[PDB]
Amino acid sequence: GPKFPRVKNWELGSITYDTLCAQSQQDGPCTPRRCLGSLVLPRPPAEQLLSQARDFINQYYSSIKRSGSQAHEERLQEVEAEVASTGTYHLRESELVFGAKQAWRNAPRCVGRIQWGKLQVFDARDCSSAQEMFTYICNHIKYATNRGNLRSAITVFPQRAPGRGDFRIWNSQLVRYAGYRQQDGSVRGDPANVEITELCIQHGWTPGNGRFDVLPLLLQAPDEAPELFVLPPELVLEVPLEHPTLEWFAALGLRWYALPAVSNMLLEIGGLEFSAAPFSGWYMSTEIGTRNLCDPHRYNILEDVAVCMDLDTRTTSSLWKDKAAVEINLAVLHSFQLAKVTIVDHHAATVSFMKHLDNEQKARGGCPADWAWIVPPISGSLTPVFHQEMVNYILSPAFRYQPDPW
Amino acid sequence: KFPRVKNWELGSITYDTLCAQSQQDGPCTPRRCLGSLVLPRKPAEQLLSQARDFINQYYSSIKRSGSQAHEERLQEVEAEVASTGTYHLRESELVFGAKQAWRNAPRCVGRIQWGKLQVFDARDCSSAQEMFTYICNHIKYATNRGNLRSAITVFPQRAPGRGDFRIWNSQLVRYAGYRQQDGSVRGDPANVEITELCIQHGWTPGNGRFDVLPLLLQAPDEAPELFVLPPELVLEVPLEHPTLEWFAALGLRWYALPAVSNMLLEIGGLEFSAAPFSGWYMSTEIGTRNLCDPHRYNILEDVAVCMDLDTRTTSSLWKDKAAVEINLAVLHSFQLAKVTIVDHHAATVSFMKHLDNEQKARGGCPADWAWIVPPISGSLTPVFHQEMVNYILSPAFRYQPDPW
Ligand code: HEM
Ligand code: HEM
Ligand SMILES: N#Cc1ccc(CCNCc2ccc3ccc(N)nc3c2)cc1
Ligand SMILES: N#Cc1ccc(CCNCc2ccc3ccc(N)nc3c2)cc1
Ligand SMILES: C[C@H](O)[C@H](O)[C@H]1CNc2nc(N)[nH]c(=O)c2N1
Ligand SMILES: C[C@H](O)[C@H](O)[C@H]1CNc2nc(N)[nH]c(=O)c2N1
Ligand SMILES: [Zn+2]
Repeated sequence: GPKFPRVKNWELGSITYDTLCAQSQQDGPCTPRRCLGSLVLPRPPAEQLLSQARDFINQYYSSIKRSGSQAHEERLQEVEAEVASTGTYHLRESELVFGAKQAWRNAPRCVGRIQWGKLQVFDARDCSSAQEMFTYICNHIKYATNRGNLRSAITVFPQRAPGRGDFRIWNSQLVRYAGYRQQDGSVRGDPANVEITELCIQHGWTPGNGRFDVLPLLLQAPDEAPELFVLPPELVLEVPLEHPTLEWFAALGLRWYALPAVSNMLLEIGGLEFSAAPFSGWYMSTEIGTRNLCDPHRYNILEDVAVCMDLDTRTTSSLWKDKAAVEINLAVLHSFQLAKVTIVDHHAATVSFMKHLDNEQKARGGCPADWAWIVPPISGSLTPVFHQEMVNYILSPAFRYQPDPW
Repeated sequence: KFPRVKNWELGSITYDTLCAQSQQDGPCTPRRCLGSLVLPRKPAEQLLSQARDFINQYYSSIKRSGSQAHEERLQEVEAEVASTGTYHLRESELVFGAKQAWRNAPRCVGRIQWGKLQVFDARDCSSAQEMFTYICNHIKYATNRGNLRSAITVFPQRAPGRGDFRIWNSQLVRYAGYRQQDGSVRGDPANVEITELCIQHGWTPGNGRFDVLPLLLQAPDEAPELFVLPPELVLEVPLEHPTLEWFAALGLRWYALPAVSNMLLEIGGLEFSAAPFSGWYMSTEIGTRNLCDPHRYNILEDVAVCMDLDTRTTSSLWKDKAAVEINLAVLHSFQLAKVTIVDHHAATVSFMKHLDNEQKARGGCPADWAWIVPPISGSLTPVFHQEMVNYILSPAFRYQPDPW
């Protein structure tokens, strides 16, 4: 009937339609000929900018119920005149707040979006040095960590400016363990971070040799080389991993940090580009227990734990991988709880995201969602989102990926 | 144009150029991706074009392209469509087509096996009774006392203005789902509609959780007929856990033969509306989906209580623990009963190998990531970390409306 994507939940039998997708301005990677949905990273003119700026201003006035108003039309003339003279324009404070929240809300790969309204936005568009970026970041970490009672936050630094260098945080997260390529070809620490480790070295960091060494920050102010800042340890809250009944698990000496703070994503709002705008939430347990600790190309501790558990690792059909993986996820949850550090398991998360989808069905007529990223990397069909069809598309405001500064 | 496909565990990159041979639209557009939808939303030069292409494929497959036999076959097909609006396949072509359809199936994790498929031509079938006989033979062959073998039986093609040969059942072996009026369901809830159709067509129902249904076979433009499968034809495996002696007491069992019977087989424009095929199970299908899915037998909590776990909360991963033991139970049981089965680790490991064979052979391989990654332990398998391109090649298995 409706000229919109019919969406089905196969557990409950319920149908919805997505009308929100009709608001999408940007093409994704798919075509009638092939679906490229499983690719991680698939491949201004004042006219262009203005149309984006206008669209965002309309989104904004809509959210405060003043679409059509004198303040709405005036704001548009203001933005247009601003672009007409400077090539760019600037956002008001509450516009930046609404956009930051809307970029999160629009993020198709994020299962934590039920929280999208509770996002603390720190304005740091006054920042003029790399030392200043460090203070803001430290403040963010302090506020967001909150002694283990975690709080979603983002800190926004100056936007891209015509003929001027970006503000860039070089690291992909604010907190990252070092990756040390060994002489025997192997890697000590986190293999994910070999390149950022070597970059920190080339820039004069005296490197450690642990499995869990916190990297310094490489902060870059416009038209200047990156400077190096070492985070004070007490600011970086960590959780030692023990298991609730496997007494030896604590002896493995594994740990993870409390705060997931992504720092290399571009925040786009109304055609304005914020190249440095780190944000943080809290972890879902499988991020640590499954991806970071058990990916072959990460810590890859699955065999280790499996041996300690005395499993038959010579054969797939023992499900020793599945067994070990559970106990690692359980230990992540148990330790974070014990340490009173905010964390959510993948059942509780996906349940909360089903409620999110229902909220947005009413609120906006749909929700852009990446099924491959929303389903957890363990126990997939045991969570309710596995049985939920999803429609994926790009809305703006948006968190976008951006090429590495070097 | 050509997609860059990356494996994120190994850093390896391929380029799918096989996709450029796709003549059929998928659900996606540049504006929104609809990859997660389970089903699709909804002259004679057309048929002749698909007909030539397939013939072209066939004669290339046997390295005999441009030959006299190739040229003659094209004229035969062309002459037959011109005169009758349709044509027929030679058995050898059919064998080829059916294999290519399996090979092209983007959702199938078991395609390493594609070239090894026993094809039964049943296009000379003319009644429900004959359909039944062909089905019994397929089951006997394919089951092979537990050493499962992959077979397809192909019934007569659809014809303009005539009913289709159909098997109403989705699989040749389904368990009855009896709707107890108190909301609940006894048996497999996935099979409520089909179980009702059977009773209204005169089947005497049971009152059990694992009651094998009869088949409803329909010869064209006739009411479907009811056929009970001889109990000895339906091989089944009682489930017991290797260390939890209390598991067998749950009275759990599953059948050995996964035979899908409601998909349409399309080869060279011709359509085969009844072409049940079968292989062997991947353990997670039974252990995770069929037994643990909420809208199926839904045994997770039950098992979890007998393991004395904390149902009170999610953070205890009781669901994940119970599921792992259920999957273990299934693998153990089947291996103990000497019935063919593949775990999700072995299966995805062979699929990787398959993608590689395919990359060398055709320059790509259509794969549905959401369907290739198993329902548990996703990232613990190599296919999770592999990018995939999805598209529609022909010959192809398709979905089709239920014939009622
Ligand atoms: C509040 C608790 C949160 C939870 C539990 C959560 C959970 C997750 C998880 C598990 C992922 C998958 C990422 C991966 O596997 O690499 C994700 C993705 C994402 N999250 Fe959230 N998130 C939270 C908060 C936030 C916040 C505050 C923001 C920004 C304002 C945000 C923005 C995003 C974006 C843009 C992605 C896409 C990842 C990418 O494309 O690289 N999330 N989230
Ligand atoms: C030999 C062992 C085989 C294994 C282990 C296997 C495995 C699987 C699995 C696990 C699925 C996912 C199904 C689901 O979860 O609903 C699937 C799908 C599929 N398989 Fe295979 N398969 C095998 C043989 C075959 C054969 C012989 C054929 C046909 C000739 C075939 C054709 C298909 C098709 C068309 C799908 C798509 C399912 C759908 O969308 O309904 N497979 N396979
Ligand atoms: N190249 C590359 C490449 C590598 C990893 C990713 C995924 C990184 N996502 C990390 C991420 C981002 C935001 C998050 C928000 C909350 C949370 N708990 N985890 C979060 C995790 C994408 C591209
Ligand atoms: N409507 C609907 C609808 C519901 C479920 C499915 C999935 C059916 N696929 C089952 C299936 C198909 C082929 C298989 C081949 C081998 C195997 N071991 N299992 C197999 C299982 C499709 C459409
Ligand atoms: C190849 C595949 O697209 C890739 O590994 C994806 C799959 N799903 C994911 N899902 C989440 N949440 N995070 C990820 O990094 C990925 N990676
Ligand atoms: C909506 C979602 O795509 C749907 O549940 C899919 C996901 N992946 C699947 N994968 C397999 N193998 N079988 C399935 O039925 C499904 N279901
Ligand atoms: Zn797509």
